[PDB]
Amino acid sequence: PFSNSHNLLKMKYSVDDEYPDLSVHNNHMAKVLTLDLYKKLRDRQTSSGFTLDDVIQTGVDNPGHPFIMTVGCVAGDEESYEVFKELFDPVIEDRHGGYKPTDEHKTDLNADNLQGGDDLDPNYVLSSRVRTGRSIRGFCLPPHCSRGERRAIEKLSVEALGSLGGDLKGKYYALRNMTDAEQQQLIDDHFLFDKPVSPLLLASGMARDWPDARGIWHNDNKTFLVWINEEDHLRVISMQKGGNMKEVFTRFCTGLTQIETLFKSKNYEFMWNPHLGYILTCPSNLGTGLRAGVHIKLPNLGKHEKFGEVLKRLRLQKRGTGGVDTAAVGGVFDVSNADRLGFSEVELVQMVVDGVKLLIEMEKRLEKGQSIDDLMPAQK
Amino acid sequence: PFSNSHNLLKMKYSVDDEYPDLSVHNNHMAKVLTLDLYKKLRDRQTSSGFTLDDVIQTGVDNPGHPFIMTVGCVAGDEESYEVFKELFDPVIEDRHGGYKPTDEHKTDLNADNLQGGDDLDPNYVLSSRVRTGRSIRGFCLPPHCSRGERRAIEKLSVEALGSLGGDLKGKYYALRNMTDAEQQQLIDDHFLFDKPVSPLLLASGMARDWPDARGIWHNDNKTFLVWINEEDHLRVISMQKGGNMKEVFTRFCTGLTQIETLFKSKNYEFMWNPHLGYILTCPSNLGTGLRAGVHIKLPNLGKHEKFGEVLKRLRLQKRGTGGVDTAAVGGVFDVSNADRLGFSEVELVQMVVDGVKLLIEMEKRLEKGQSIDDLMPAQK
Repeated sequence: PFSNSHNLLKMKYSVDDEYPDLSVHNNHMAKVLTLDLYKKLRDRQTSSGFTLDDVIQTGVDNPGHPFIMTVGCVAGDEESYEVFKELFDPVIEDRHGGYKPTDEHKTDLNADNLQGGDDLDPNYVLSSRVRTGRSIRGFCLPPHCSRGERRAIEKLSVEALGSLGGDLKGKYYALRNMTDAEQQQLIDDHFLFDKPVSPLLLASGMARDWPDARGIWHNDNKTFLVWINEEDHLRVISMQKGGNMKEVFTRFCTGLTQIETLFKSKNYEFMWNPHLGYILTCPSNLGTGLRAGVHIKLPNLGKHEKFGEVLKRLRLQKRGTGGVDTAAVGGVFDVSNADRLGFSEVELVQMVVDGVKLLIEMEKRLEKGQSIDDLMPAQK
Repeated sequence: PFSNSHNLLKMKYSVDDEYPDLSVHNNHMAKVLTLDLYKKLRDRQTSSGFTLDDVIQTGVDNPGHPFIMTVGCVAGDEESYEVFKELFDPVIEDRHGGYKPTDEHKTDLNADNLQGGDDLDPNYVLSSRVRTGRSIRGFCLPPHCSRGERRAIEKLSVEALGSLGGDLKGKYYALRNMTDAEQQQLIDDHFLFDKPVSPLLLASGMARDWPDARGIWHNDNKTFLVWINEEDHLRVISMQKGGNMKEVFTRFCTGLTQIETLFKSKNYEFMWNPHLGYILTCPSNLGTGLRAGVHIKLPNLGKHEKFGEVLKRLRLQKRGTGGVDTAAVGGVFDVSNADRLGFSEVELVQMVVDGVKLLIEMEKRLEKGQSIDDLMPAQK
């Protein structure tokens, strides 16, 4: 990243002179990078000038921990995954549960294929959401994109979003000219994003020129949200209070379809291929880039010795909730699908719907002091 | 290859597509950059690939505060100051009090030319120090330097330093394998440096690969210190408890002279020219790159209405450092010269010696309830 991407004097130094010191590192890149791989790939560049050193810098700078391995590398453009496939393919295989170079990724954004999920118990599920990321083909990704590229992405995106109507009619809020009131309102809405503070992001060069060409779009109904030029070109989020995951996913799918159609009318499309699905900056987000989740009240499961194992069997994961600061919130979890690549969007939301229903059944048993042993699911 | 393909991508965008949005910025770079200048210069690159976008990136990312001015640009190699002179010359002129493109900077590292300064009252001066930075010619500067360059600098520096003897015999401590006890003791001495946290530095890319090829060298007396590969290739520091600034500067001068001679024996030299003096990453540090200062107890003068004006007249600056349990926050200041370029090293240390002597005289008056108006210095 930064100027060093194109420090021409690297050519006079050897593989041994330039190879990073990854001796205290615990990230996927560092697990894969070898002296021979560095030798083979250090003289290659994508058409936009992205290099191996650019790919790996964040994992050089951020050793990571063993508790939850970080990827340690980024793509700078679409070509990155091809030009540096000898590094990315094993990283992807390790990060995505054995996903091999020969495997196929199926996309499925036909919400009609989702079964049920219109009725997650709202006594437990406070809110439902489905998010993903997209990249616009022909532009570099945020670690590498120029101010010019970023501005072009914002202009195309704003124009497409300004063409949505009906339930998806909305408004754009550029970060650069945001008023205080507007900022506080987006904060109230849980729609604002800030300059990144993660050293994993910052080390990749993605936060350059902040806040130039960054913005927030949302529909008037505040159920469809788009972030422009943050971690990826687009982040798209559908949400609703309550338990109707089916309606949230239906909106998600028709909004992405409508947006894509509008881009296509201007000769733009998303980065996608049948191996990696949708292309994004971080290898962890490939395939679907989809996180479908619920904010759910599970105070008894939360304390249960088997909760982590149940989530794993269901291919789900948890985090706490977070929007703005205030005070502790007892037994409420953000539960979402764990997988991203090698499962379609429909399959992922199906796993959340089916899994959350079982979690609620278990929570109800625990409320009564009943065992949940018989409800332990088989591994999915 | 090793080409600067991304700059060619940017040249396919228009000048105004790529021109940074500096409408809220308070830094020297932003005061000078114009669309026309950007047009003329944006197609250039140094022999290491460094571009105008590379020079200005930190100043785009850090608009600064409307009060204190930041420089907002960096050099990436020696050539940067010439290849982008149309940007750096006006920045330098504004930052350094009218220093013109035609002016000459004189170096003077003959400690015998300092008059007095051997006994600043140690009842007041707790410690005295003289610091500078140096770059080694033939290597890129920290924003840009590759791992290989950085390692080469480390190696050549350690070799030179290992040849110092007598009062300057010392030892090198690389950050990557500093034992905890070692680092606690370097903490104990105020000798350690950490990964930078300044957004001005981080936005320039200088913190890449931390802590690879960074380290500290110091003699056994804990009076001569060299930091390697931090903000500049070398930062050289001479320090003593007490007020014998003359001793401190004498050691500083012969240390620099001895290190330079040893580098020359291996056909390396410091980056220098007769207009900018010693070349360093930040334009604020050119000429001498020198900061001579004392940690001094001035409880009375600290709280006087005129303190600020006295320091200004003396061309000094303060910062509020703290003492052990006896001094602590307690009227203790770090007082140093404000000038860097167009003044020699001897001339700067002389201003510190003479100005601290007068400050102590004023404090002694104030301790007795006496007036200090007749001690007000004329403007230097």
